[PDB]
Amino acid sequence: DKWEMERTDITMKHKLGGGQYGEVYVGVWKKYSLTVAVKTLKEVEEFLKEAAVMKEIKHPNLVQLLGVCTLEPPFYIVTEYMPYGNLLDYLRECSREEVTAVVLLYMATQISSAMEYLEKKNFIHRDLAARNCLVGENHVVKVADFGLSRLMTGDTYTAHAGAKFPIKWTAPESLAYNTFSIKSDVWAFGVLLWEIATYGMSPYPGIDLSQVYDLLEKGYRMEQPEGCPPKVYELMRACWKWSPADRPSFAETHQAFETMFHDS
Ligand SMILES: Cc1nc(Nc2ncc(C(=O)Nc3c(C)cccc3Cl)s2)cc(N2CCN(CCO)CC2)n1
Ligand SMILES: [Zn+2]
Repeated sequence: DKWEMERTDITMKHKLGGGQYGEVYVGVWKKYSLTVAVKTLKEVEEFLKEAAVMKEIKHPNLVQLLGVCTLEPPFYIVTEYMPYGNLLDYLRECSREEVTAVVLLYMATQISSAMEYLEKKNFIHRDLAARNCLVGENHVVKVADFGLSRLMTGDTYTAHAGAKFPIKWTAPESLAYNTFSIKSDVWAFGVLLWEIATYGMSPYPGIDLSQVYDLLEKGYRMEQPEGCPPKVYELMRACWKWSPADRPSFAETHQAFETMFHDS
């Protein structure tokens, strides 16, 4: 676009995460001594859809695009580099004396502020999870993995038939009828919050995948994690209302966390 770069501006240092689809590297942009992350693929417009969505989004809590290389293979997307990796591994491995309750709360305020931004732009993410969040210094958390993100035309996006999703993060109307909406991102946010409050447990632990929809339909929701405040649990419960209209908006979610945050 106007976001092209010459391949030779960047030195690929080491690999961070390979794919069945494609791989991820850390590199240096010589011309500024800046560390960047570089995503790539081989044997286009899918990989590119992610590029196109990140062009349009500019919020301090969404991993920022720095450029692209998309006239010749290998094709590159380049972004700022998050030094402490994905949020899930960060939670599982941190010092709990260093990440307190108040840090966990801060992390959630950041995420709700990125989604507040994206809801107003009418983008859906479609893969909210703690594995798809990235961490930086000072406990900056940034939302990432935008490869299923889409600008919606109205209020619902329907994915193709035959399309399979991570069950424990996906809203029931999405599992039943394949319908995504901002409200289905709300649900996954809920599930993300519980991953945070538990320092990185797996959702529905010890429940067969095959039973989740049904359990849900008959009323079951995950329980309050140990140490999690009532109001944060009630918020996380509102995210899981069976009816998408009944769930909160990301404005409201953001409002509730900023408020809790300032009151500590
Ligand atoms: C897998 C991984 N990513 C890291 N940082 C990233 N920054 C930006 C990344 C990225 O994916 N951006 C991006 C997005 C969001 C969309 C399209 C295209 C692109 Cl390019 S990935 C750090 C890291 N860690 C290795 C383990 N170490 C543990 C010690 O704490 C520390 C570092 N591992
Ligand atoms: Zn707000």
